[PDB]
Amino acid sequence: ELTSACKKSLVRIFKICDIDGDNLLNDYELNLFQRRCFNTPLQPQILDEVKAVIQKNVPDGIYNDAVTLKGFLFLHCLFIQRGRNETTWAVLRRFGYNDQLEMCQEYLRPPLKIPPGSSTELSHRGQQFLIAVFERYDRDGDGALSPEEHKMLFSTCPAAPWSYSTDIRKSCPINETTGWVTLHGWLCRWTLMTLIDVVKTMEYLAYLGFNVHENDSQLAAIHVTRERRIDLAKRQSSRSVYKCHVIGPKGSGKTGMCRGFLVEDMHKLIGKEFKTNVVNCINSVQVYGQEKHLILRDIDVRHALDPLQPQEVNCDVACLVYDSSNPRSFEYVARIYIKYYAESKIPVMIVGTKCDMDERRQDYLMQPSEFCDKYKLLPPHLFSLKTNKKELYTKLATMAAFPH
Ligand SMILES: N[C@@H](CCO)C(=O)O
Ligand SMILES: [Ca+2]
Ligand code: NA
Repeated sequence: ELTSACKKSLVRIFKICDIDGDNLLNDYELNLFQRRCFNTPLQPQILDEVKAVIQKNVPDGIYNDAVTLKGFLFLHCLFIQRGRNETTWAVLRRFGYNDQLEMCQEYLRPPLKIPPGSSTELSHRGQQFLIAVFERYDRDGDGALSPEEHKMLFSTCPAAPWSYSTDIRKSCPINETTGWVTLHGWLCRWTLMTLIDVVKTMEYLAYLGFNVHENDSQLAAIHVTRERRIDLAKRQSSRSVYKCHVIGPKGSGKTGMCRGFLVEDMHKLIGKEFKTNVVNCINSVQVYGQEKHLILRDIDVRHALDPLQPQEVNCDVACLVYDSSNPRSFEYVARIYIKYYAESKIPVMIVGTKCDMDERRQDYLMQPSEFCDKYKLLPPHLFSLKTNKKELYTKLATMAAFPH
C-alpha cells in the first residue's frame, strides 16, 4: 500500500530522526520533531494510542518502548489509508520533499551571495551538527569512521560527496593503526568542501537533515569571512581557512610534501610513489593561539614552457618547490616566480626538498639562496621527509594569515 518512492523518503526521515543511532525513535526525538513538523508538542495520550496500534498490528515494531523503522513505515502507511495523508505530507514537506516526492531545489540550494574576496567557512552550528552526525554513525565508538559507517552516514544522500578510499582517506588526517577517518579528518574534509564548493556543502547538509535539526536554513551552517582592514566593528570575521598552491617541476617531491602534512610519522613516505592524484590536502595548524586550516593544492605538473592558468596562480600563498638533488630543477621555480608571482600581491615561499642527500649546485644562472635574496624573498626552506619537522606547514599558513 506504500509507494516505493514514499518508502524511500520515510526511511531517510527515520535515519535523520534517529539521533541516538540506535535504530529506535525514543520519546524525546518523537516530541522534538513533532514541533518541527506541526509546531505543537506531542501529547502523551496520542503517543500511547500510536504505540498500542503498532504493537497490535506489527511485530518488532516497538522495541524497548520505542518506535522502530518497521513500525514507523506502518504508521504512515496507516495514515494514508485512513484518509489523513496531510499528516504524512506535513512530515515529508518539512524534510524537503515536494508533491513529486523529490528533494526541493529551494530546499537544497538556498540563495547565498558571496562578495568578491569573501570566503566560505563553516559556522559554529555547522560544525556542531557535523560533529553530532559523526558520533552517531560511530557505532563501535573507536573515534573514527569505517568505510561501512561512512556509507551509512551518506545513505540519506543520493551518493557520497567524496570517495572514501580515493579521497578522504588520502586527503585528510586518519587513524594511524586502523587507517580510518577520525573526527578531525571528518571536519577537515567538510572544511575543504565548504571553501571550494559551498553550494555542494549546503546541498548535502540538507540531505543529512541540517534544516530539521537546526530548525533553520543551511545558511546558518555557512560563515562568510573576508580580509578587512582595521575595522573597529564588534563583529569580527577574520579568515581561518587558507589555500596554498604547490607548484613545481616533475620530480620536485612536492607531492610527498603535501601528503606529509597529514601524518605524524613522515618516515614512511620517503621511498613511495603515489598511485592516486589527490588534488587538495588539508589539515589544521596553530597560528598565534588560533586554529587555522591550510589547504595544500597539488597543482598538476607540466612543462616549463607550458602556461599556468589564473585559477592555478591565484591563491592565498604560493609554495614553489624544487629538487635540491637535481641541478636542472630550480630553473622552473625561477621561471614561474618571475612571470606569475614577481609582480603580484601573493606571498611566495621557495622550498628545497630531498636535502637529505648532498645539495648539488643548480645548473641555473643564480643559486636559490641568491635568487630569493635578489627578489627579497625568504631563504629557501630546506624540507625533508627524513626529519619529521613540520615548521614549514605552520610557516605557510602564517604567510597566508598575515601581511604582506
Ligand atoms: N512521524 C512522527 C513524527 C515525526 O517523527 C509521527 O507522527 O509519529
Ligand atoms: Ca567507528
Ligand atoms: Na534514537
